[PDB]
Amino acid sequence: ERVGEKDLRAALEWFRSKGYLVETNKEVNPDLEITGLQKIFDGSLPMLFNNVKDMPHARAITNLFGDIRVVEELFGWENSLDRVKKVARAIDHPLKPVIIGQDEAPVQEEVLTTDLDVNKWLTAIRHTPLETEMTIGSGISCVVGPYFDGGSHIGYNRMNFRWGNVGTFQISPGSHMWQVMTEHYKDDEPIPLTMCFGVPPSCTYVAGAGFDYAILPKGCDEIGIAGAIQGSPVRLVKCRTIDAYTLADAEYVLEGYLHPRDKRYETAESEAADIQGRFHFHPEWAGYMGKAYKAPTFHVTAITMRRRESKPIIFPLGVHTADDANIDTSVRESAIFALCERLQPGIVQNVHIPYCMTDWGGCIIQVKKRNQIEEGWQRNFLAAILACSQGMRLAIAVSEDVDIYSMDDIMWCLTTRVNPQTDILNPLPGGRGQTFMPAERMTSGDKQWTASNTQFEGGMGIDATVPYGYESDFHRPVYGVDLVKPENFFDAKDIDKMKSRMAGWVLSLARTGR
Amino acid sequence: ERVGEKDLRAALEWFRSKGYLVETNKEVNPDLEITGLQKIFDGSLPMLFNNVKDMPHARAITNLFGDIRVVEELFGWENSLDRVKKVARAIDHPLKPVIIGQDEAPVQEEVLTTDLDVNKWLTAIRHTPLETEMTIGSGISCVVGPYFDGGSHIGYNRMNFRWGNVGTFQISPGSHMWQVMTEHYKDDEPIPLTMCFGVPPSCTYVAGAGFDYAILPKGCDEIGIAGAIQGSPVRLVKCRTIDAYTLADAEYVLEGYLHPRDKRYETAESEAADIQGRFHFHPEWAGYMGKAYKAPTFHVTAITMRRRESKPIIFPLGVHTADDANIDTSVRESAIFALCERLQPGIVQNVHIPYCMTDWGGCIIQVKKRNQIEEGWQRNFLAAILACSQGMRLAIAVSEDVDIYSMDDIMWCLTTRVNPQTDILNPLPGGRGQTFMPAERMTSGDKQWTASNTQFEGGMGIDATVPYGYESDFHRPVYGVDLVKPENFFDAKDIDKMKSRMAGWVLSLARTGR
Ligand SMILES: CC(C)(COP(=O)(O)OP(=O)(O)OC[C@H]1O[C@@H](n2cnc3c(N)ncnc32)[C@H](O)[C@@H]1OP(=O)(O)O)[C@@H](O)C(=O)NCCC(=O)NCCSC(=O)c1ccccc1
Ligand SMILES: CC(C)(COP(=O)(O)OP(=O)(O)OC[C@H]1O[C@@H](n2cnc3c(N)ncnc32)[C@H](O)[C@@H]1OP(=O)(O)O)[C@@H](O)C(=O)NCCC(=O)NCCSC(=O)c1ccccc1
Ligand SMILES: [Ca+2]
Ligand SMILES: [Ca+2]
Ligand SMILES: [Fe+3]
Ligand SMILES: [Fe+3]
Ligand SMILES: [Fe+3]
Ligand SMILES: [Fe+3]
Ligand SMILES: [K+]
Ligand SMILES: [K+]
Repeated sequence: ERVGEKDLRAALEWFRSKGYLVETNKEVNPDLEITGLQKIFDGSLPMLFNNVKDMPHARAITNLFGDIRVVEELFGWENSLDRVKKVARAIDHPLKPVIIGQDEAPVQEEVLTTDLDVNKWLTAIRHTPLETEMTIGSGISCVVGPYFDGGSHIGYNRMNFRWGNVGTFQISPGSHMWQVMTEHYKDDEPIPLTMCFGVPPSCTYVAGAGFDYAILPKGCDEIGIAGAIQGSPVRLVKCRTIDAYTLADAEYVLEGYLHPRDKRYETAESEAADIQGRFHFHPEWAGYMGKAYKAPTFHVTAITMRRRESKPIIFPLGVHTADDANIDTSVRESAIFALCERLQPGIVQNVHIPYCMTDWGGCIIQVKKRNQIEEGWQRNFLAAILACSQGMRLAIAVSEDVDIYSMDDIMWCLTTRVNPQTDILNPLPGGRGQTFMPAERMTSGDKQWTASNTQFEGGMGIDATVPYGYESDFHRPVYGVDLVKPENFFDAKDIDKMKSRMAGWVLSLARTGR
Repeated sequence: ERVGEKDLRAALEWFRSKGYLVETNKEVNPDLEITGLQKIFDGSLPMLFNNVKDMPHARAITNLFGDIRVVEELFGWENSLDRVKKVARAIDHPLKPVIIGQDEAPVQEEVLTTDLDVNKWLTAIRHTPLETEMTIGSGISCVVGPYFDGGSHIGYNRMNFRWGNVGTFQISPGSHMWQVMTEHYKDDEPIPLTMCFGVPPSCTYVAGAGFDYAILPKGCDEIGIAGAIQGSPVRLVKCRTIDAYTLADAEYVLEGYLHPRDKRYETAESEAADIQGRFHFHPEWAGYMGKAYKAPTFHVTAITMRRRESKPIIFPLGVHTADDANIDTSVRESAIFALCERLQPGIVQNVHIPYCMTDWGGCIIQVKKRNQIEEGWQRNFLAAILACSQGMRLAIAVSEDVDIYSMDDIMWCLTTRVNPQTDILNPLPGGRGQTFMPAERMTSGDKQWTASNTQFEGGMGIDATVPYGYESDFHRPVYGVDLVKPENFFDAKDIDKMKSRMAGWVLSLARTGR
């Protein structure tokens, strides 16, 4: 039980071989140093901390998915478009996970069944100095089998263990865990599930997915999609205590039960005066400071991990980082692409969810109309995307002469290609939204800022595409950037001196010439 | 007549002293090489071409205003906010221009009164290979005195001299030249004006202004604003033939008359079949390929210039460059700031028109609400900006915790802070727009794409501001980027290796920590 063929340690070895690994040996605080160093180097190389404060048996990795280029190099993709198409193909073709014995799983070298103090072994962090609680935000849930209709689910859930071996368990309403909890709410037996830590990067990648249930409904095989992404099946193992399955190649696994009707407060102040949605609880995906709520409790029965002499790795990450944004929006991009290809194939060329929009709030699709009969399909695509995403606030459709990765080019399409009377779609006013957007706090009024009181404004679908047959009038003004060579006119020093000053939309426009 | 104290040559000497000047000696074509080399190095250092093809007496400068940092260093401003405030102050305090004699003006060393072939002396360029005509797009008009109500006007006008000494003269409807032409349309005497070339950079800066006539109405002193910007009065000189005044420190001056009722076609193909708004005429400010129209004719009576042995400099520039964008939108930014400060002072903090939006299509203002009584002033500001700009299509108001120079941060505010039911303003449907936007071609139908047939959709004012009293719920999630020092944990090599991979919104977020 010491090999994990494709896991976090092999990924660290590949990162060290490629030269992408930044590793230090100095003792780092989980309090306001890991997330601070992650935000200082946001969207960059992975950082490995060998020594963690008050965690003598644990290492810590961060910014693992921060640069999307090294992630695409890890999984063998050339660019983001190839990544989107390959992960859509992997969604439609899962690899069924294999079950190995309880003696070759590396996560079951040490099995703690007593003295269950989760905060002693797992590294809880604080993100900002405005917080009061150190929370565990590193684990993915793992529901395999009868509670997920014979499929499998992996996904992140934040936990605050402020009762020793009992901690809160934050569930987004509408998610797979919400659907499992809603089905088994009125039950006597609690839901058995495991929280896995230091998982293979494919499992992190698929655990980022969410609110894409027209493509990945309840009963799908998310671990199958992770196995299809890494190109080999993800190994499972039966738990020691509960009746479930874990990722065998993880670094830590918490086994236990979820009690849905046992709801407790996440912080001490919101418990002190009984108010959800007011007190600060570590910044959220929307790009604002989060709020503390009531949440069901996760009753840990066993802590299994690797050997503490091997120093198992945990992956703590801040929420408003490019790390967290890549983790969610990559597989959500390919799911949106899959839905638009299902509705009408051959029209959508590329789907991109930038860091700027949010995890769950926005997307940009790029359509190409081949004839007059395909005119109008972008409005079907925008309405279907906004309806099938639960609280996406802004979907933008652009034409094929646009750089989809530049927000300056998107703003140019918003300025020049949008009729404000006809091209703004508000499809579903009064539907379901995401309560973590404070624009829905503005609709709750003086009631409690919970999901029961918010009112969705309906989303915003912006059709910034060129009408068919008007491609000559909306033609983009390509210059002669390949008809002239600057090496004739200037030397190397003038050329790189002028090239060092360019940044952004000029860098996008100088490649394309438009 | 050989000194111009603040002019283009002194600016070139200062650029060479600062090391910002890139100069070559190889013979460059005005056909598809100058604009190509400008787009290859878009938004960068100035380029000086000593040898121009078929122009043995002329030098050519380009990308002079391409980097806004070297422009702010030239005029003595620290950042863009200081530039906006100082140019607003200079707008409210002009320096009256001085008139010097006809023998100390350096632009009147050589006075050609016969053999007036404008294309022989002035460099006409072609931008894209899709064009057929080589046009002159380097000169600014100069109307001083009785035709501009005792004030002065400077502004660019494109000209195509396809009749020897008679060329077209493109006037935007609504502009100062349009107001002068509209007042003197039914007159027998033509309007006398001069086209000045190679002007001081302050005159280029103020000549970029347009459609800001609540702040700079007809009868204002635009040359006074140029003198206030450079800090010394701009010298004028009486013309040799016509009854007007020119910029004395220019490099070339065309003297002549504008005939408003003598309208001719700009290209040969649109003249060949009598259609405005269809055939390609060198890309425009909207970011599309332009169209050819009918335009009044400029009848050149005299060409005055510097000594041809001194090789006078002309400034040809492509239209969809950061050069052209800085030239217009800088003074238009300060004019929008001045209007918002006039309506209610102390609320607008910063105004920015990025390259991405357009010259005349968009702006971003940044407001700060000090109390509850100032809530709602951003909607007055958006409506006033959209009404007083003639065809601005998209105005966005953001709060003060936003980086106004990052379009990713603006897109984040569009995703998270806009109610699509209440925060989208469409103030003036059916007003006046700009015909060069093809979104107004979509409203002309099968009539002619002219300004007489377009129908404005009304503009789009987006209130992406935080409501007052909800700053705690919309609080931005500042991390500890100054509580931890990366020099402790890593060496220099790991630090700059990680810093070299960051670009864009991560660069904006890693300074601020949010
Ligand atoms: C939505 C709840 C849970 C509603 O609680 P409250 O309003 O306080 O109301 P109650 O709790 O009292 O229950 C009401 C009554 O209805 C019943 N009933 C309830 N549920 C069920 C059910 N499932 N099934 C069946 N029935 C159910 C039940 O009978 C109950 O009555 P009892 O209990 O029997 O007396 C609220 O706590 C909340 O706002 N949570 C936060 C929402 C959120 O957005 N989390 C996002 C995290 S993602 C983010 O971290 C992230 C994302 C990406 C990257 C990074 C980060
Ligand atoms: C707007 C016009 C000029 C209208 O012409 P048409 O539709 O063909 O119609 P007509 O010409 O036949 O005249 C109609 C009748 O009305 C009368 N009348 C007319 N005018 C006046 C008057 N002023 N005053 C009084 N009356 C006037 C007159 O009586 C006339 O009848 P007649 O003539 O007596 O029989 C059109 O040619 C056009 O679309 N131009 C392009 C517009 C444009 O946007 N240019 C933008 C350039 S900026 C860009 O380059 C840039 C910006 C930043 C950076 C970089 C680059
Ligand atoms: Ca993404
Ligand atoms: Ca600008
Ligand atoms: Fe799931
Ligand atoms: Fe459109
Ligand atoms: Fe003017
Ligand atoms: Fe708002
Ligand atoms: K998931
Ligand atoms: K002007």
